[PDB]
Amino acid sequence: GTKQEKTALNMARFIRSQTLTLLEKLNELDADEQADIAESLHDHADELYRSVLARFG
Amino acid sequence: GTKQEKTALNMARFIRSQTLTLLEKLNELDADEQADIAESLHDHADELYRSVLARFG
Repeated sequence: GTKQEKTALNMARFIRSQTLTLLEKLNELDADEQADIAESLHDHADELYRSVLARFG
Repeated sequence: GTKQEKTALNMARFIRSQTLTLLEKLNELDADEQADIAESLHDHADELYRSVLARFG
């Protein structure tokens, strides 16, 4: 239903910003492999959020 | 330093469990494309956490 849909969109939005923050922390730490993986994680978090927005936005 | 490293590990652990929860919600909603993407997101969140654990664990 629309409230469950909105929970899921918000959580996708949230997760996308968390992964950006994690990217930033791993770059601040100069942890090169982990940063590269986190950067990919964030790109995928962004893909998920746009797709969830598209359907339930 | 070790406390910054531990912040980053915890946040990776957190993000991994959030993405599993998001996967579960999108499957509960029967939103097939978004679920497939979330499933991939979670696999990547798990890759990040293991790699961060490996380095800073």
